[PDB]
Amino acid sequence: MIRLGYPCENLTLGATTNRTLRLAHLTEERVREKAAENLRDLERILRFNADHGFALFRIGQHLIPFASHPLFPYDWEGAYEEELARLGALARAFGQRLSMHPGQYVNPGSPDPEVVERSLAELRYSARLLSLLGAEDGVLVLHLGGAYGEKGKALRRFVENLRGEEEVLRYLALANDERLWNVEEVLKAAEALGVPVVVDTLHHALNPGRLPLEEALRLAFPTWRGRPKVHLASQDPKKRPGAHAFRVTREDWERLLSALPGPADVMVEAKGKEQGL
Ligand SMILES: [Mn+2]
Repeated sequence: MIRLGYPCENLTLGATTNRTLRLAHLTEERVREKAAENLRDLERILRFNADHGFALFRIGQHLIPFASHPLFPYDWEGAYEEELARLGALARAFGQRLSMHPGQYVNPGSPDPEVVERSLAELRYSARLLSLLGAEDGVLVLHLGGAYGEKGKALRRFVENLRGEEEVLRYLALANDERLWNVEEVLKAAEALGVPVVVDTLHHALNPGRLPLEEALRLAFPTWRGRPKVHLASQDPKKRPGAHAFRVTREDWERLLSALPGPADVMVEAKGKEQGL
């Protein structure tokens, strides 16, 4: 019924795919060694996953640090395509489903054309990565971002700025957030782009609209060609709304298992990573 994943890094291993460096500082030799370390860790994680009933993994945005920066000092595709092909072969052989989640500052709906172009650059880098790994069912998950002023107009820019981007749209899926965009609203944008919807259970609890969870899932699921993807997290009882708990509580698991209208791939977003169950 369920396949599990966790994002970016692994705690028992001390493996992470998300090492970066300060911009100061972005020179070929510095980035090469950070990428190398990241890529080595991607393998340790895939291999670990194969032996631990994990089928899903989110690669960190920083896999190749600053890979979409206008001053990235070399051809990272040329540099890493062979090793990325190799890591992708392992993933497939291991039945692993890879995904990526661009940062808070990735917003193609921004009024600022300079923030749009840099956002599309991060997205294009991310999608190319998935292609270099040969991840057919790879997903690229995106929140709809700030309603700068107000939404609707922000939504329209978002759709226009993404509709040309073929390679990104091959992987793109959209997620609901705790603030501006509920599932209903996201379904509308996704349908406009012809991409699927990732329901984020904690965000949905925080910002439900008028759909109950079971209702949000039952609408979101048909949007997937393959098997639908879900985000599961629990509210940290001491921290601000939306902040992720170290471990998904048993109640939150059951609320999700009850609401499922079919099989799903669940990405567990807990601070505890592979221990977050
Ligand atoms: Mn969240």
